[PDB]
Parts: sequence; structure tokens; C-alpha cells
Amino acid sequence: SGIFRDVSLLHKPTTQISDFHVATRFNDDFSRAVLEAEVQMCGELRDYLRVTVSLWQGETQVASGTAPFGGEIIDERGGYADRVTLRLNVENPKLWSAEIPNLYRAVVELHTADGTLIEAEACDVGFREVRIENGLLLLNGKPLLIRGVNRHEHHPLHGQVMDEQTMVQDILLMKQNNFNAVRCSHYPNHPLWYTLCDRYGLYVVDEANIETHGMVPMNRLTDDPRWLPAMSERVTRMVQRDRNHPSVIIWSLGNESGHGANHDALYRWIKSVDPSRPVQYEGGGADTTATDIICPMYARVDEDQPFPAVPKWSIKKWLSLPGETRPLILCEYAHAMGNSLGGFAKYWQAFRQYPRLQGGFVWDWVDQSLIKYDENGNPWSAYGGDFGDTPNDRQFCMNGLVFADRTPH
Amino acid sequence: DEANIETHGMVPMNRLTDDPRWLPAMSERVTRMVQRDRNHPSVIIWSLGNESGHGANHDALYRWIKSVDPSRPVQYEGGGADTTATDIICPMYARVDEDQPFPAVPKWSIKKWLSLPGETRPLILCEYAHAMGNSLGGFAKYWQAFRQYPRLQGGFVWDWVDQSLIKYDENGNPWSAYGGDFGDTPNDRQFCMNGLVFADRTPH
Ligand code: NA
Ligand code: NA
Ligand code: NA
Ligand code: NA
Repeated sequence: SGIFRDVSLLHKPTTQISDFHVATRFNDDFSRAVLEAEVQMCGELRDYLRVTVSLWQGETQVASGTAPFGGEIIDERGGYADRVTLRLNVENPKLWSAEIPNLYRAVVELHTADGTLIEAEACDVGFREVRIENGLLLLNGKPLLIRGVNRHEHHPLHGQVMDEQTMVQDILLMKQNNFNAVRCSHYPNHPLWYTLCDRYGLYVVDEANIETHGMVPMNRLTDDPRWLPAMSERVTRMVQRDRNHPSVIIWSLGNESGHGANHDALYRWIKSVDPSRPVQYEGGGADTTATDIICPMYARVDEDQPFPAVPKWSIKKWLSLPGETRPLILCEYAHAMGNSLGGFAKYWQAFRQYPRLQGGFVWDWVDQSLIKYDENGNPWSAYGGDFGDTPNDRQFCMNGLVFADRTPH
Repeated sequence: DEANIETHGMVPMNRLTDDPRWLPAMSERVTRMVQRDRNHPSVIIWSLGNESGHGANHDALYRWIKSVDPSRPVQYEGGGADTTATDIICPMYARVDEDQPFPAVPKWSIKKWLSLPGETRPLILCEYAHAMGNSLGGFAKYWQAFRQYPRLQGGFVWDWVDQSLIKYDENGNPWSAYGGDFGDTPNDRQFCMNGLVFADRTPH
């Protein structure tokens, strides 16, 4: 517990940019793109107000557009007078991917017609298209093969406080170890994380802070309308916050919370607000109506585990169940707990032979061990119960590929 | 029930079946079969023939049956086992886990075949586990797979009886003959014996 992430103060003018959405759409071969920027304001509405959205490639400005507020007509009562959408044509754009994290800089200026800048907000932009077609998850028209890992925000000394140093470090080891994607298990991460992924180049699964595993049954709350409000905010605010990061390629509804009507609602909400990205969720069986990807945890390659209500089929069999057509990406697989990862190659071989097996996210990145001190001030690695904490689940918080200090297993 | 159409030796295999001038002769072989056997309950699937590649003639005829006898599915393995002239993915000799990615007409692992992007048909091998001489090694692997995957709905082993023919020696005693034993040539020797039982019906 505590004030574990940054605290700050921000000054905005009275007439301000209260929101902005950045989208990139492409032509059949990506040789041409349209960057669309929706900008919203708070402040007195005035005729002389303008928005200028400019696109830069390094120190080169590649595109720009300016316009007064007042969106198009949308219904019988009109349109959003406090909004406006800029559309910028980009030819032969340099595309973003984890292999080549090309980025552009988008600068949104709020200013007077005549020139006076009120404020400017900005972001990095990755031109890329994420889309599921014919059962495959494509990136820029090509099928991804996910080399992922789940990663909590954990630090042996600091606990749940995340610093750039550590983040950078995690990123590099992952890249140096052939990983191309990471899952935010199981909550939106510290802001800087997304920026780093954008820049170094990693595919990200951004996940809502919603986990009700201890319930009985698991969907006790998620299936209850009375909890829909609290849940919705865990989803909506995430989306509103991270929708412009190119690194984020999929949204996730949370984790281990069974499957409830609430998930369905929320799933549709997202699809509605941001069609640019697929939505997945593993709860209730991993192939529910609330997920665009079959995303099981721990399904085996060849071996079926027919649990009731929520079987975990052999991943290869799962794909060809009658009527099934989705891609399969394990949200969790290969539990790296201790002396583990036996049978890892087996998964890879399957991922390589079957087109719709587009990989998965190993469970997980780093051991959740906390440093303690002995009678003579020497530090040692602690786990559940080592703090008088009980009930506890002992070493089960230690399942990483690397030790808490980042030394590899 | 399978129309009497096989043009295996053409180069490429669909040389005639893709020719509209052969449509007619081909049509009769399909139509007259349906016309004749359409009342037998035992017939559950129609087959367009065998090893004649994949040509337009097959699409037209596939359509003819569907039209005239919606009661039964039509299958055809030529041209790749999963062409638009077949309701059933019905490959010959596709392996359980092992891909054989021949160009133009690959034979994927059956388990893999079912879930290729956009694929939804059931799969029943029109030919499998080639029973020539001391064979059938790996038969169990298929059974396990068929049992495990709903869409893997079995197949037809190749084949039931050895095509040996009886000949006699000076002594007047009978012997089982094969390819070339009659002075025939060119011939394919023992290739005509792929059965589960010998010609006299004695099991292998
Ligand atoms: Na694959
Ligand atoms: Na754990
Ligand atoms: Na089956
Ligand atoms: Na033969």
C-alpha cells in the first residue's frame, strides 16, 4: 500500500486541450496513410480559436493541418462545437513495429487564428495497423508471432515502485533474450512504461486492474450489474489514458475474474470506442464472447485437460473446434517457477507449425522476492510468510525467468 | 459412390478435366451414377472420381449433384484435397503430425490442415495407411488423433484386397502373380498389392 507512483502538479490554461485521439489508417499496401487527430477543448468557445496538428520525422515536418473547432453534424441536435478533427496525409510512412520502432512526433497546438499559441500537448506516433483477419492477428498486414512475457511491476527493495532504470533494464534483457512483447499483468502500468515500449519497440497488452479470483464462483462480481460501474471505470480510464501509444496493440479486460455480463458490456464498449485494437480476456474459458483471441492460460501443446465448464484443450485441438476461427495466443504459459521451463521447445515448434498459434506470454518475467536482513545485516531473498504474513502462499510469488535482482535463471 | 473418372497419367493431371471439350464425357460418368444409385441409403457421399487434378469440369459437376441431390455431400481429393469441388477435406496419405509441403498441392498434417486460416470443413482421408506388404506401422497414431479432434472424422484405408492374380507353374500348381508377370510392360510390379487381405481373402 501507499503513494507508490509519482505525484505531481500540472498547470493548464483556462482554455485548454482537454483531450486528443490519434489514429492512423492505411492503404492496401501501406504505401499511404491518413493520420486523424481528434481534439477536444475546455474553455470559452471562440471563433478565433484554432488547432494545428503537425507531424515530424526527426527535425523534418512531414505534415500539418490547422482548423477551427466545430466537429461535423452527428445527430439531430448538431455536432461537438468543442471539438475538431485534423486529417493529415502521409505518403510512404515509416511503419512502427517491435522490429523497427519508427516513430513520428505529433504536436497539437491550441492557438488563436492569428498566431498566438495557447498551449501545446504532444505524443509519439507509430504508424501501424493491428487487425485480425481470417483468424490471424496481423501487424502491418503480417502475422505476428508473439515472443511474450508477463511482467509485474516488482522491485526487491522498493516493492511496487517503478523507476526508469529498472524499466530500461527489464526491457533490454527482454530484447536481448528474443522477447518482442509483454503483458501488463494485471493492471495498467506506470506511464513511462508505454513510452519505453514505444521507443525501444515491444508489443504491449494493456490490461484493466480487475481481478476477482478469490470469489466463489469466480464471476460472482463480474456477473453483477451492481459492480458494473466500478468495473467500467477500470476499463474506460485505461483506454482514455493509453489509446495513443503505438506499443499497445491489444486491450485486455482484466484477469481471473470468471466471465460475467459485465465483461461483455465492457468488451463492446471498447470495440466501439477504439476499433484499432483487438480485445482479449481469458476469464471463464478463454474463448468466450468477450474475447477476440483464444487466450488460455497453461493449455498444453498436445495434452487435453478437460476441466468442467472451463476445459483447457490441447492448443492445437482448440483451434479447430467446430465453428472456431480465432487466433490463439496463450495469455500465460510455461510457468517459470524455479527449476522449470521443461517442454518449452514443444510450444515453439507448434507455434511455428500452425499459422493460427501466434505464440504466447510466458509466466513470468521476475521473481517476486523481497529482500530481508539477518541478525548481522546480511540481505536475503524472502517470499510468502517471511513477514509474519498469513495465510500465505509461500514461494508461489516466485515464477520468473530472472531473479528479483534481474540476474537470470 | 465414385464416378468412373481417373486421368492420373495426364500432364499436368487436370489436362482433360480442365478442358470444356471433356466436360461431356465426364458429365455422363457423374450423372449416370447419381441417376442409378440415388435410392440407396448406404450411399452417403458422392465422389467426383479420382486423381484427375482439379479442373473447371469438376466444379461444374460438383454443382450439378448439389443441385440434383442435396441429400448427400460431394467430395473430391484432386487438385489439393480441399478445392472448391469438395465438401470434405479428403486427402490421400496426409500424415498426422508431419507436413509434406509439396508445391501447389501440399499435404499438411491432418491436425494442422483443419485449422488453417478460414478452414472449417470436416476431414476424412480418402486414402491412408497404405497397406502394402508388411505395413500399417503408425496406424494407431491416426486413431488417437481421430478420437481427439472432432473434425478429424476418420478415413478409408488403402486398401482392402491385394490385386494378385493366380498363375500356374508347369506342375500345374497355383501362384500369386503381379505386375509384369504376364509379359506386361511397362508395368508397376507389386504396386498392385496394397491390401489388408490376400487375394483369397486371407488376412494380412
Ligand atoms: Na503460428
Ligand atoms: Na504465482
Ligand atoms: Na474426430
Ligand atoms: Na497401388
